[PDB]
Amino acid sequence: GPSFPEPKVVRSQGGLLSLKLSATPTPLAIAGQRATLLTYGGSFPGPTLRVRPRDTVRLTLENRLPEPTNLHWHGLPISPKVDDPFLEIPPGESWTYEFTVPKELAGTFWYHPHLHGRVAPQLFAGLLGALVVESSLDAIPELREAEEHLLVLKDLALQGGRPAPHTPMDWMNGKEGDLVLVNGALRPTLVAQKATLRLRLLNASNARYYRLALQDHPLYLIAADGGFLEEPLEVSELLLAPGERAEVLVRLRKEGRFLLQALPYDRGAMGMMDMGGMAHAMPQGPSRPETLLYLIAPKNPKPLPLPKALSPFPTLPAPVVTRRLVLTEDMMAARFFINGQVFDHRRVDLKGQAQTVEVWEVENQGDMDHPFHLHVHPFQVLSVGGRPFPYRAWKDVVNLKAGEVARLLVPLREKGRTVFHCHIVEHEDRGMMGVLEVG
Ligand SMILES: [Cu+2]
Ligand SMILES: [Cu+2]
Ligand SMILES: [Cu+2]
Repeated sequence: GPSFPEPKVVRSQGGLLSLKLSATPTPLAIAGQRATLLTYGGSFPGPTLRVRPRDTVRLTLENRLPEPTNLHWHGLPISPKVDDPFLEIPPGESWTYEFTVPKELAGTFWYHPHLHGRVAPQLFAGLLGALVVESSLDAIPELREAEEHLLVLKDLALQGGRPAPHTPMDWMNGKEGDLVLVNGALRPTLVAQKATLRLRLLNASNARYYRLALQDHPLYLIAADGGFLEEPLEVSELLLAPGERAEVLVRLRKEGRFLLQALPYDRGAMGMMDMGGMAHAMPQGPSRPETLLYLIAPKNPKPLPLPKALSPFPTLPAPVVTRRLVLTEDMMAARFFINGQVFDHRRVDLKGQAQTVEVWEVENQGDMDHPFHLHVHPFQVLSVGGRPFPYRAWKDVVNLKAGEVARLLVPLREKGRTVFHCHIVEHEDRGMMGVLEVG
C-alpha cells in the first residue's frame, strides 16, 4: 500500500452519507503485532467520514460490544437530541444518528463513545474515527495544490494481545500508552510528493499531549478545532491536548528527512514515592520525546505561496452573561469537580438562552492540565492565562495549565440539554462534567 497509512475514507454520495458501522472486538495487526481492539468499521482508527455542508448524515451504529455504548459527534454544532450524551445503546442493539451538516462549517471533527463511566476504556481500546467537513475554501489554489493528509495521533498499550487495563493511577492521571502511533501505525514514513503539505491533526488520545514540532521547519496554522483561522499563523511548535484538532501547512524547505516529534511536555501527571517517610505523591515530570513520523521532502522543493486569507471570523453579538466554572482535583481519590460538584445526569448546572452569547471564565485551580470541552456550542477563545489568543477561530476544547483562567465567548446554538467536561476522559468518567440546558 501507500508508504503513509491513513484511514479509509467514506464520502457522501449525492448529498447523503448513509453508513452502517459496528462497534466490535476486532483481531488485527498493529505496530507489527497481533491484537484484538474495539473498532468501528473493523479498523483502527475507524473510517474517516468526508462530507460537505448541507449533506445528510445517516449513521446506524450497531453495538457488538459486551457493554453499552453511544456516539459523541465531537465538535459538530448539531442538536443534542442527535448528539445525545445521555443515550445508551445496549449490547446487540442499534441506533441511527441522522443530522444535516450545518451550512457554515469546515474542518476536522471526530466521533467516539460518550457513555458516562465507560468512556476511558472504550476510547483507549480503539473506538474513534475522524469526520472531515470539506469547504469551498479547499478550492483556492494555495490549498488545492497542497498534498493533504490526516494524522490521527493516538497512543496505545497492549497486554496479552488486548488493550492494557486501567489501573487506579490511570484513572487519576488519564492513561497513556507506550505505543505512540499515527493513524494506528508506528513511526510511519511520509514521502512527500509536493513541497506544500496540508496536514489535518487530531489528538484522539485519552490523555497524552502532543507538543508538535517538525525538525528545521515552522508550521503554518490554518484551522483550529472547529474552523479556519482568518489568515495563516506561523508557529514554531503546536500543542494538541486531548480532543483538539488543528490544520497546518508545511512548506518543505530543502531535500532531506525531517522528524515530526512530540517534544517533552509536563501536563502534571503524578506518581508515588516512598523515601522512608510514608508514600507521597511526586510529579512524573515531562513526557519523554517521541518521534511521530519521518517526513521525506521531494527533490528541489518549491512550496506554494501561503494563502493571504482564509475565512473571516463572525462578529459576535455582545454577551448577556458571564459564567465562572472552577476546576479542582482530589488526586488521591481520583475525583474531579466543577464548582465543587461531580457530574449528576439529573442535575442541570447552567441554564442559558439560545441565540445569545455568553462569556465563560473557566479556571483551573488544580495542578494538572485540564482540556475543557463543551458539546454542541463552539466557542471563541479570547485569552488563556492572562494572554490574549493570537487568532480568531472556532474551538471546542481549550487547554488550561495549572492556575490558568480561559475566557471564552460562547454563542448558544441548538436548544436542549448537553454537557461540558474535561477531555482527559478518565476525569470525565470520574466526575469532571456538568450539564448545560439551552432554551
Ligand atoms: Cu470528544
Ligand atoms: Cu481533567
Ligand atoms: Cu463530551
